[PDB]
This record gives sequence, C-alpha cells and structure tokens, in this order.
Amino acid sequence: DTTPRRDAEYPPPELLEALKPLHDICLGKTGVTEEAIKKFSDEEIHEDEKLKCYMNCLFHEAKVVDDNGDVHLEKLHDSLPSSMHDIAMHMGKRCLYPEGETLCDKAFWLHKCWKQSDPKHYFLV
Ligand SMILES: CC(=O)CCC=C(C)C
Repeated sequence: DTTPRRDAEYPPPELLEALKPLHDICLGKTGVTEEAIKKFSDEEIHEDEKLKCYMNCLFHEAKVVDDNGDVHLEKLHDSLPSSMHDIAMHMGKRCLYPEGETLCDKAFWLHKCWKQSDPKHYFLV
C-alpha cells in the first residue's frame, strides 16, 4: 500500500504547524511554487530545480545540518515527534549516504529515497 496517508493524525499536526513559517521563508527565498511542493508530496517524483533548493533550505532553517550544511540524520530524527520515530527510521535506513554535487542535489536525493522507501508516510510541506 503506496497511497499517501493524509488525515487529522498524520502527518503530525504539531509538526506541520512548526514547519509552516519555515515553509514561508524557504518558498520566498527560492521561488518554488506551492503546487510543485504538493505534487512531490502526494503524487509523483519530479525534477524541479527550485524545489530541490527549497528542500535544502528547509533542512538549514530547521537546524538539522552539520557545519558544511549537510543533513545530519541523527539531528533530523531527534527533531521529529516521538510518534513517527519508528516509521522515519525504517524510511531512512537505506538512505544513509546521499549522492550529489550540491547541497540542493543531496537534499533532493534524500527526499526521493525516503519517498521510494515508504510513499504512504513520506510527505513534504
Ligand atoms: C529522520 C528520517 O526521516 C531518517 C532518519 C534515518 C535514520 C535515523 C537511519
């Protein structure tokens, strides 16, 4: 079952809420559209270069990157609500080592990898 779970409990409302202002900042900086974000979240993987940098911006704004701006997966896992701890771990267990030239490339690589592993529970806002 690969259909996206979207209800009052999941994605966690408190997480969506905390991310919203970061979304406003990162959408403003990169010029990505809302539609591009929703389509990646809920339908099919697609390559939009501004979406990739939006994704990178979100990791930075969320303070889950190391000193070189790379995603620090332990910090990301700790920043998630406890209720999604196990799902996120299985979703990321074969996505440990991102490939790509730029920080935007590696951020896209991760998101794509998480979405392929568990498209029901994967989301982007
Ligand atoms: C937080 C997430 O989505 C992936 C984390 C992956 C680990 C801890 C192996």
